[PDB]
Amino acid sequence: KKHFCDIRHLDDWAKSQLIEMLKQAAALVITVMYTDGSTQLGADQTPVSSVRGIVVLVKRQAEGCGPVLEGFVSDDPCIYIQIEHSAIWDQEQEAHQQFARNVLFQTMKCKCPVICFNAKDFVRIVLQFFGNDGSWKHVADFIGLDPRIAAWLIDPSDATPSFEDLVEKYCEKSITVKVNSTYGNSSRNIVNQNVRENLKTLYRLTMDLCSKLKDYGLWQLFRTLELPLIPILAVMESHAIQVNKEEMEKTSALLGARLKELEQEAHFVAGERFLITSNNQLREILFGKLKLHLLSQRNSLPRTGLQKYPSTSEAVLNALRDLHPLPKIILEYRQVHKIKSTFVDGLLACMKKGSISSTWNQTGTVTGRLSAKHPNIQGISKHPIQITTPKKILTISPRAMFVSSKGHTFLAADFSQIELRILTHLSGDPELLKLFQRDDVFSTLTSQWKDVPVEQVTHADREQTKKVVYAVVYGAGKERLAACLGVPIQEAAQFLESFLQKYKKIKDFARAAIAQCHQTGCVVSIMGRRRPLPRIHAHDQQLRAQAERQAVNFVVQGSAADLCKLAMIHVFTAVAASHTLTARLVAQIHDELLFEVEDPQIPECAALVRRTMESLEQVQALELQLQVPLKVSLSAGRSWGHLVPLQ
DNA sequence: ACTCTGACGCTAGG
DNA sequence: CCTAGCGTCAG
Repeated sequence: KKHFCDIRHLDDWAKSQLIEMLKQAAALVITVMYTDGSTQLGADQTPVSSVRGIVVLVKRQAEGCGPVLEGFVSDDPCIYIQIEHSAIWDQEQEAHQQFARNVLFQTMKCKCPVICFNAKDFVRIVLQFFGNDGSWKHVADFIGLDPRIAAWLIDPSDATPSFEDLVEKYCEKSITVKVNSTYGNSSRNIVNQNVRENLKTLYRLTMDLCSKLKDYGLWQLFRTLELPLIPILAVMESHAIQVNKEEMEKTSALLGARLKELEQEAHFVAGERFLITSNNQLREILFGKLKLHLLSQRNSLPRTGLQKYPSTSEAVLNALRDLHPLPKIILEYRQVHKIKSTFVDGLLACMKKGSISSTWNQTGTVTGRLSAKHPNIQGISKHPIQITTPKKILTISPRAMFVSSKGHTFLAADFSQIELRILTHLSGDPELLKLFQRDDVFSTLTSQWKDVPVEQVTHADREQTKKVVYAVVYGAGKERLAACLGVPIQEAAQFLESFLQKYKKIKDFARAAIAQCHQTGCVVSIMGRRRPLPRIHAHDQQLRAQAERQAVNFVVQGSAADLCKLAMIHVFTAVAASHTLTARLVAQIHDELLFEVEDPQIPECAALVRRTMESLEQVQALELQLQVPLKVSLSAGRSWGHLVPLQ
């Protein structure tokens, strides 16, 4: 009515008054309206249509004086800002765009609370709307209150609740919302009225969720760590990483050829034509037909079976690699198929315009880690794999596909052995704490443990030490460890308990974490992220033990996640305030930050990055203090696959 | 013919 | 331990 305004049609004095209102507002409540018109308020999770505009409820008083008559608007008014392009571009569109950008920037820099249901989407839309006028540094300081993220911090198990869900759950009480109205199942007036009402309700819900966050002790985490990350993710989604289409296209062909060769060999040695991609048929061949479990390697496999017959898993197959020529073939086939199918064919399916951009999910996991999708840049092969060309030696690197846009170079910052250091901090183990006080830590760990001083003793042990380290880090077991490393259950158990009896504190830390869980009913990371595990109270001992394992794992994994997010935020903030530095965060591989930076700026930024990241050891606030320093490894290069170390 | 869905399995990243 | 993504297969 008078509560809904198109800012294009405001008189200019009213435009000025509007800007002043946005400056003096108590709270801003924002949702994105699509062409339906639907909203971020549900229940559709991904809009099949595109963005029409942004609706902003301007609250002149926040629930948690004196009358004002503005006269061009009522109290409290909803303003509408058109994002969508028109059919014809001209000067008037330029003008409209100018005022719109001014308003949206006022939304970005305002001193009041800004509540948006999905904040990253909104920030991204605004970021693309600014275009030329603005850079990513404009939105760096934006803090939206995202109720979804709050509800995620409370109950991490459910990643994607709708708005109507959250209202029912955390809103007290009896509030009904109609979020489903669109043009064509109803009028505008209905859509708009419901938008206003639902925006008010959104404010209510957000405030409730904030207080609950304060109750559960999650507030400082929410504000300090989760919220400042939103514009960072939005910026990463607003930038595309160039990739080679030509190269992939070829390689795909090559890998296809090799795959057929391998399929032919497999059918040859198996003694029949089966489905090379079917694990069931291979399961029947290896075991029902060739009967290899029964043969020399009996009980090498997990049991005579996991059930009747063992699995086709790489452990089982590696146990059989001497018995028959098939397992090796299946393995190489799996490797090549993985690379081609996912790292090339799928990466070709993602790209637009010589480049790809991953979608980031903050509420994605229960450990507090980020997840990346379509394509998952966190799951890209680290080590280049070698194949024998069909028709010389052929080398293939998936990470070599991602190249910087000259003139720019990639700058990668890795947290060295961060899980182990977090574990040291938590356990407070004397020997591990002695270990870090610089040069190739895992080797020195291998020596200190094995009491063998070999300068760089066996690489295989370097791998064994790592494998048992992670066997205990993600806890725990004799069986699973055994599966990782190629040795029998007893040997794995002895390796494990040797390690745990060399460092006593770790067992004590684990026991303490389990004790905490059962007591509270959840477990807590360093910065206060909580992982509820009700099955810790379960009478079933398998469930109980599983909950214990999860409890032990979440402390380490979640703490590492906290530190990575913190580093992300601190570096982003550090760069965002520079006269000079253009370095842009491109992606985060969990413990590795990947930047694209201007070629000349390399020494200046690499300084800033390492300085910023290493100082994360001591920070207030929160009362964060680490028992062990954080070593940061820097590298640079024109391609992601090839990065030459720096300093 | 065609496309979905959901249970199950493997492997890469950490 | 926990992700994304690629497979089969039956309905």
